[PDB]
Amino acid sequence: GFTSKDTYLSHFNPRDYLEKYYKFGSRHSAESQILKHLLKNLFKIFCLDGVKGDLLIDIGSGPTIYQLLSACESFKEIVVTDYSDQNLQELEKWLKAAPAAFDWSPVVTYVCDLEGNRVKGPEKEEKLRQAVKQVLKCDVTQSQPLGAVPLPPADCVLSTLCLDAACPDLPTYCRALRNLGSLLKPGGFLVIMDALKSSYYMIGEQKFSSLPLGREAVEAAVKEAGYTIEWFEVISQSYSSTMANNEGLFSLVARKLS
Ligand SMILES: Nc1ncnc2c1ncn2[C@@H]1O[C@H](CSCC[C@H](N)C(=O)O)[C@@H](O)[C@H]1O
Ligand SMILES: NC1=NCCc2ccccc21
Repeated sequence: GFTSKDTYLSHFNPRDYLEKYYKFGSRHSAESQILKHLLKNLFKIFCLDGVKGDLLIDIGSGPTIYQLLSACESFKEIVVTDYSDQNLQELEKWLKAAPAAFDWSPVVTYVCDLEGNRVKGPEKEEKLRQAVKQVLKCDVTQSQPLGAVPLPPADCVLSTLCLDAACPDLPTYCRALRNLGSLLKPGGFLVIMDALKSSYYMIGEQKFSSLPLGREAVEAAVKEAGYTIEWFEVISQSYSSTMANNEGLFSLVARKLS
């Protein structure tokens, strides 16, 4: 009763996802209100709080880079990961500054604004491109998410809008949190942002299953998985009716218990 893993390889259109959720158009859409809030939290986590280190692993990056714009100010290296090779190719297109890459300029500008206008768009983009060295395949459902590929234990593991889409049930969800912890150094940071109580999301006519969790189930799973929560925020803002049936989104910062 849940989207098969292999559907992500074939039917998740990276460009269409970017057009539908991250175009950041002139009209005050629900998608843009969500994106602005996620950016505020990411700015607060990486620039205001002490979330820093040599390595940050982004889990289930999809074709997006918005979740890394503040992070590149605090981590020497950022490793981007996704189950879809098609998604990693779209990421790589932006990373190499190709002309057919997605235009992130209204999002890049917004981040520079948030950060105190210390830098401009081109300088911001360059710091991120220099931070990303590895573009890897990952599967959160596996005990070794990065498979046979080795990495030093991360200082931080970030995952935006991935676990609800990747986990068919609550046992898999708690298991995936434990699997992300195996990529984390003891006492390392876990940053998760996702939808609340969503049973699906859409990319045009293409439907994708989502695990509908309430904030209590998310908190319980993080505790069961061996983390300690530092903060937890719920926003009431949901996606447009045509996109998903969520009841807001959550953001949390936790630490791996040694
Ligand atoms: N088992 C799995 N392991 C890892 N990534 C998975 C996965 N199942 C789905 N995904 C990925 O999870 C993503 C959900 S969309 C979220 C994309 C991006 N992080 C953002 O914030 O918009 C897709 O890129 C999909 O390919
Ligand atoms: N992974 C997602 N990407 C787009 C928005 C969304 C809404 C609800 C559940 C999942 C998602």
